[PDB]
Amino acid sequence: RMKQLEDKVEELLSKAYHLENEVARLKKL
Amino acid sequence: RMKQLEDKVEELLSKAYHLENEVARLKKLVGE
Amino acid sequence: RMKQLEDKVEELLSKAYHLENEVARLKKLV
Repeated sequence: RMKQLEDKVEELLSKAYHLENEVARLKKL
Repeated sequence: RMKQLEDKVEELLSKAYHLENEVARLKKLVGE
Repeated sequence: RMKQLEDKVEELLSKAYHLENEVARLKKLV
């Protein structure tokens, strides 16, 4: 469970950074 | 595009909430 | 819509960073 948790948290962070830049690119439009 | 990103942020927020519940549970377990 | 979306994304990133810190603390405890 600890291994899965660390993996899911790191994936969530990378998805959050991706969405933040996608939102910034939309704000440009 | 706007609805796509609104949908994504609600999906990620839900995953974030459930991970916080899991963290809470494991913190309890390792401290008892 | 944009400002509510931005607000949610910031919320999300603050939660992901909080979870990252909590996972590191638990990993040291374990």
